[PDB]
Amino acid sequence: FRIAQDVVARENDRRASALKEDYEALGANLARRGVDIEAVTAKVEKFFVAVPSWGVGTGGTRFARFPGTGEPRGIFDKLDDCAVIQQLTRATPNVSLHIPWDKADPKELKARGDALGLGFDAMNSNTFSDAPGQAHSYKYGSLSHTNAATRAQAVEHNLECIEIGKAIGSKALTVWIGDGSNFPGQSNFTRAFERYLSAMAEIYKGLPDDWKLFSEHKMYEPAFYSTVVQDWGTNYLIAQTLGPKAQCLVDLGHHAPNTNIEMIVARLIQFGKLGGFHFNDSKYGDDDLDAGAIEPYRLFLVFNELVDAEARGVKGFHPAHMIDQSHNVTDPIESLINSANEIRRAYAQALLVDRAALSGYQEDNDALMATETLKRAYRTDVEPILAEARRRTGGAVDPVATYRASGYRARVAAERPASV
Amino acid sequence: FRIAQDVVARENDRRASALKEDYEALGANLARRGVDIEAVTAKVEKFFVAVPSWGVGTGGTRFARFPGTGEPRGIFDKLDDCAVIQQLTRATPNVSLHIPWDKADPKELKARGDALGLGFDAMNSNTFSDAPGQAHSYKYGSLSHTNAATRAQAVEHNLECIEIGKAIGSKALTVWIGDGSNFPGQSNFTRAFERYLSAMAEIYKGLPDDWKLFSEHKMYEPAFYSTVVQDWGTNYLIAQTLGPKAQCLVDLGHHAPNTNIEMIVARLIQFGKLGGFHFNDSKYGDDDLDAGAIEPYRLFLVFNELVDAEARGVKGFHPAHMIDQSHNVTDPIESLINSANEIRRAYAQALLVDRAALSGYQEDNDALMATETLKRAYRTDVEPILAEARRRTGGAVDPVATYRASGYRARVAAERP
Amino acid sequence: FRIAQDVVARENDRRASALKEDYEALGANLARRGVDIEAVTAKVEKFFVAVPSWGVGTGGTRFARFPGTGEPRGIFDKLDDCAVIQQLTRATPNVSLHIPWDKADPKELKARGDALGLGFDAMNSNTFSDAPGQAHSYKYGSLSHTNAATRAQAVEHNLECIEIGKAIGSKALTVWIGDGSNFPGQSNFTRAFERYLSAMAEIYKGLPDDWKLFSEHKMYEPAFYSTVVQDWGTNYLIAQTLGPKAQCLVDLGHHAPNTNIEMIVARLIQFGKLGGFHFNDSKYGDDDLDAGAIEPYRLFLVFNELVDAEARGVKGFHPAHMIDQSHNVTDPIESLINSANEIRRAYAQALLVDRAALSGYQEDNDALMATETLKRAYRTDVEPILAEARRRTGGAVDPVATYRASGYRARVAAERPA
Amino acid sequence: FRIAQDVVARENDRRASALKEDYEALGANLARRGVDIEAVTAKVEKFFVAVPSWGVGTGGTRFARFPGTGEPRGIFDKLDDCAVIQQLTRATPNVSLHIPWDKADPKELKARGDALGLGFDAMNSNTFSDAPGQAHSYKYGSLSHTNAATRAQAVEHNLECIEIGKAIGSKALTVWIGDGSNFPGQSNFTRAFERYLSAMAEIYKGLPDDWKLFSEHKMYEPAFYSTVVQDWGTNYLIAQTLGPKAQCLVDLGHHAPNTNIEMIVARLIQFGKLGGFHFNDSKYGDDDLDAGAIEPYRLFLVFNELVDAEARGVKGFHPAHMIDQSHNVTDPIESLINSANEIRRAYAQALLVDRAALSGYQEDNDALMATETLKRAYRTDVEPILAEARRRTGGAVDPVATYRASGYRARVAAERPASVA
Ligand SMILES: [Co+2]
Ligand SMILES: [Co+2]
Ligand SMILES: [Co+2]
Ligand SMILES: [Co+2]
Ligand SMILES: [Co+2]
Ligand SMILES: [Co+2]
Ligand SMILES: [Co+2]
Ligand SMILES: [Co+2]
Repeated sequence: FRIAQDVVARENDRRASALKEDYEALGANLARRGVDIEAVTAKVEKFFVAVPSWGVGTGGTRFARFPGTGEPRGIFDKLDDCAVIQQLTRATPNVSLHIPWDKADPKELKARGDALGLGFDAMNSNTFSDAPGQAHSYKYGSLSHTNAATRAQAVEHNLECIEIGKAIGSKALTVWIGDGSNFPGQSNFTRAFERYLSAMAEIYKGLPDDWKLFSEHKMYEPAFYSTVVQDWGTNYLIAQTLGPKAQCLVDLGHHAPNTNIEMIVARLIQFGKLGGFHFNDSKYGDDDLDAGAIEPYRLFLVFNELVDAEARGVKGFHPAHMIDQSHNVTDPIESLINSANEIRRAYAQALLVDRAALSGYQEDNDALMATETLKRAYRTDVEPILAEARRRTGGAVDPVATYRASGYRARVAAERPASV
Repeated sequence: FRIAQDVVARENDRRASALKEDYEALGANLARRGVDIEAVTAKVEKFFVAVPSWGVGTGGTRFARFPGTGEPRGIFDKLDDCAVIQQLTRATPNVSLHIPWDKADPKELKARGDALGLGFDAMNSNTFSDAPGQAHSYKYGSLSHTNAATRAQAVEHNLECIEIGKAIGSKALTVWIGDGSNFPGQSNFTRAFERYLSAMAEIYKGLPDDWKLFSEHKMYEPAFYSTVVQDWGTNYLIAQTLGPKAQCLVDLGHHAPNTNIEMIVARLIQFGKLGGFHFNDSKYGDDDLDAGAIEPYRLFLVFNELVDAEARGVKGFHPAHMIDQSHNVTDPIESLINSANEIRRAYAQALLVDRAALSGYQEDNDALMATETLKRAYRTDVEPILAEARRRTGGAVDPVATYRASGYRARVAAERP
Repeated sequence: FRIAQDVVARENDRRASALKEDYEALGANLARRGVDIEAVTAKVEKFFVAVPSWGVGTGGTRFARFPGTGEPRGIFDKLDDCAVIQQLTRATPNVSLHIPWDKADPKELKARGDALGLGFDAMNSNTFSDAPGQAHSYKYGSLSHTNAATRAQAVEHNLECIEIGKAIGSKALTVWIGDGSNFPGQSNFTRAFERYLSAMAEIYKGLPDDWKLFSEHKMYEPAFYSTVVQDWGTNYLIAQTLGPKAQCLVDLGHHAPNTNIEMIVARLIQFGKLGGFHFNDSKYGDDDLDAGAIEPYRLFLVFNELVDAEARGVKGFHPAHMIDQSHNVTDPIESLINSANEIRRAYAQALLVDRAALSGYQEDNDALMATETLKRAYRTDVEPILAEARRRTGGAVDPVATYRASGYRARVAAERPA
Repeated sequence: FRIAQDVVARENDRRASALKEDYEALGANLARRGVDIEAVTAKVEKFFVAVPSWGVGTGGTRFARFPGTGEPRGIFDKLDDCAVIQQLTRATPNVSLHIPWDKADPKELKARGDALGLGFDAMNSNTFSDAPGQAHSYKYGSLSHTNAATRAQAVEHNLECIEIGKAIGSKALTVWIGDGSNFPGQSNFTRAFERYLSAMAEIYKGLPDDWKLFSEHKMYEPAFYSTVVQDWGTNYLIAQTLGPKAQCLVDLGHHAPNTNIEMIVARLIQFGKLGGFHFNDSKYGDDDLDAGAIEPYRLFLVFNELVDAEARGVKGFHPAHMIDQSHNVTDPIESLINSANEIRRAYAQALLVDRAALSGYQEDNDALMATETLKRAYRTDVEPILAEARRRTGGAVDPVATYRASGYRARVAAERPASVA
């Protein structure tokens, strides 16, 4: 146990009385509304989101990186930190690895995961940066590079990711690349996309029968003029071209200003190409901030579309959700904990929406009551539900407060030497 | 009473039991947080926001307008409908008039106002459209038009708005114009602004000493290349140049994409030039949608700055808040009702912020706990306080439900073409 | 001759000398560049773009409309005005009609266009506004409205547009609706889209073998929260679903801030769904400003994709281009004239691009020389070519000057109601 | 000379003929327009823009940095590369230094500059990153940090930049900081700004009589929720508050999407607070791309405002312009060369605007002709002027071509060790 059980128990006991009061009060309010609080809690305690191994370390910008104390040394230190997030929130049982950053003997990775009670989610390839001893640079691209040798090298790396994933229990490969141009004319849009499609087709060949290949669109950065996989439209063309095993990943902060993101989610679902959603928040661009910290209502609206899919009876809809954030000014462990909480928060709220009433207001074009129907769900403070779900599953009523009480950061700070 | 008191009473009793349960539960939860729910309710029942006379009728776009039934025929019908908003929400006791749309015997206006239990907020001039018999067109601008005669006409119009305002009890004049250009080179940025400043100086000269002159910035529309009063920066220069009685109005949907609007509010407050906030919500441009319907957190963050100004003890801070929305696909009255409700919702939540805790987390640079401190307030469902505040002041526990149960829309539908 | 031939001739001879100088100098410069100026001029004079019948009237905003003098009373006055643009620029041979605004006797329309030297392009349906006596309001939608009867009414209207078009020579129907929602929850995104697809399928069935059905995306307005056909992504799904005769229209001002519009053009072409491009310019949203008045380089880059498509030999690629603008502060005829010119300006510069050189820098990943290769074409002032092309084809060397010299505005102003 | 004179001479001669043809053709067309080409060229050859010392090294993003060959290490390597840009374009005689990156003995800096034919422009402080051994971290801010000792350290560092600048001929300190917040509530907007203003007042006290203090606004990055000096409105408030010696810097890519930047430029000039403009181009955010590579017309429109002010010499108008870009996928030297060219290009075209005619169309509200008046100047291919200006001043007719013909990049690559072969 990364966090002492007695600490968790002690902090839970200290907040038990208030939780009892808030939960029962909420339960009665929900009951008056025709909702069984126990049914919501039961689903909430089963909602999981993958944590990125690269998120437990402090992030930075091109201007600077301000590391905190006890930064994880390698993938093993990262898994140990991810274990804390899962133990306290019980909402992140799976970790998403990034190759070559997390490269290590698959058997050891698996053994560490099992010992910590962590599983492994989608593998993530890396052809947006150069590794040492690399025959060809990705400066001008990878899978869509003009040079065939460079594209084949990118393909082999991705195939390697699949091999590592197969050995640790992963069932998917996420592909996000920086491929694009910074100047008009630098790239022939169409030829670059044709090259990308051919490369991906190669990667697709290496997928096991029960694996998925996820392509992730991004409007810009690292490319500042054009990006090959720039939006969901190109993303759809990709998945539809590759085949049944290919789907699209929607990363919240990867869209143009004012984009109606929840609509994109609904569209991809309608055409069965929503592989998953990558959570984070933003105000300006791909800020990679804590989910829900900037626009909590938008996060709720995305979940409303995810829950409606279930309500409409969409078949075989098992999206792979993951958090993809960069924590530049907070303890990474604490930010991921509260971000996972916000994600469960919005999910619980989407579960509260009176779909019956909603359908009636949509049918009658009663816009005001339709929006108020969503608001009645969203305005509901579901924290007691999230808290109780944690208590029941061995987690903490107040994750961050328990984390701080355990003095975990100080402990790892003393165990881990800062880089020189 | 636009709405029968017996209907109000009925629709309140029907929900009183549930409200009592919710209010008490919240009272206990707030007590555990060291907050007296009674103190919050007392503040909420006193929070008012002006309603735009022109928002009570159905709005439309350049593509089309789809009026509903019982549309107001003029200012008097508009006041009648505004009276419904005030009676049920008790959060909009003052109406903001727009001239010449609402031109009418000032004495008559005041009469109906008093009768309906309404007052008049800031006056709104209109030099972004031409009126009947108007000598010069405002097609190429008004207060900053290249033609002197046009500018003088614009100035005179604003002065007339002041005269009408003084007669009905208004204490401020709001000036928003579309002045700008649609092509590069069309206007000379600096000269157009110089002309605007001089005209506003004339208007300012005709201001009573207990009056204020509000200028309102907008990034674009109707001008699609440049706008004289395009942002708060230009707006500040305007207020600073004109004088102590001149301040800046901040309309939520009037800023560039991703603008940090709450920061703009803070800046203006710090330099004492925040005349008021024009509430509404948006996703794309100046959508003029129901407040909080798109980004309720942003609305709360704006109120966080408003409430912090008080906690910081800022003096003389008494901003003139007003709703400025267009209701294209809903009953204007219901939208205004829920919007005014949302504005009080954000205010109440802001009142819940533990300032001491927040202050400590900011000084120590504990970003996570600092943001969590705001969320603890924001995540609180203050609806019970809003409903109770209304109930205690003669309003409806559920305004829209009561509005619909009264059949008011059907009634005016019969009385109007 | 809507504009006296003596004026045109006079205004041309008055500038003919300077033009020969500029044209001969440019011809020399291009020659030093291995470019035959005559080849460029021959292509330019053949480039056309449809003009919107509703474009010759003064537009406005939700705040106000300031009409000028001599405002057209209807389609016939509009056609008389469109004839002016075509006579002087020789770049707008066809006019795009909008129903019910231009509803009239097909024979009348055709006879007039033939007499004015104008043809008829894509038809435009209108279910984003209510007409007198209309049985069902489009307030909450049309082709995607929740009410079956309302959708049927919208479908019937579109089919009626096809009938009108068949009688006047049109070969395409363009569908742009305001369908969407202003509030979260008001609409169920998927169900609305399904309804839309089903209605469009009914319209598709009524298409002649040689007709095309164009769907046009728009991020927002009149809908301020969500729009059924919000972007090219949804638009592609529509075109692919409907069939071979269904394609996508890209209107420049209809995208999110900072969107790379030229890429959307390349993507739709790659998959054979680029029905056409609707020209205009913008800085904030769907401003509908004169083409190239805000970002002429972007206009150029859009044409770079169009020209590259031809150069690569893309099969069956014949976009249905049209101008879609709102003129709120200028004489509508003059803006359309210069907009059409701005379009040909960008087209001509795109033609000057050394494709082999660009291709080489692209393969070598020489980003600097690649962008410079485009700039060498873009920086070139091709005004002489545009001017010469107009002169040789019966147009005006300086269109707007000739237009103002003819005193046409004052004329129609005296013949039309205030 | 970084580049051999014989190479410059040879490459100029190779293009001399075509240039004469185009220049004469343009001078003729301009003559017919009532414009004397010589009057333009004369001003163009005198238009300079400072080059950032950090601009000659390959840039990167948070995801990666892909260095090219012969990367300059240290300020001396950088000045050597900046010297190339000046020799070939003659538009970048001064270099802007960044402390602590370019920290070195002033006497040696001055000497190396004089030797290369380079002068020194505005000094640039750095409190948006941490230096080794630094007492206080700038993680949560610098000049506006809640910790007093941290602000003091920030202030002392800026004062140190002023001292270095005084020793090498600089007359200004440019201050761009990352100070802001990533989460609502993290910072108290007003208090942070009050702390910032108080700290800047201290720096202001250390300014010589003939020095200027430039503050630079940026909408976001590194801060992703709020930034203390977020826009020109806040920036104006800073300058006005600080005093006559404080002005504002406008960096093209530091504004919200669709912002009308040329208007901001006009407003600052009107109120005498436009300290300078930092050139680069962008499409999505602060992309720091090559000037004019994305929106050349916007660049011209900014210069239309500058040229107008320049003609009618306005009180307080003496801009300290500088290029501030990141070259992630091109030879930094080549990009800076073509960027400086674009800057002069817009300047030249703005110089061709018929102000009398423009003023007329503006007074009559003839929007169509007003915009066309601007376009007639913008559409003019002024390359002949730019190239003739360079040729007359010891530069190269085609700068990049000459740079490539010289083999300079290959030359420095053999002199400077890369990280790997
Ligand atoms: Co992601
Ligand atoms: Co990202
Ligand atoms: Co307003
Ligand atoms: Co507005
Ligand atoms: Co449009
Ligand atoms: Co269009
Ligand atoms: Co800068
Ligand atoms: Co920057």
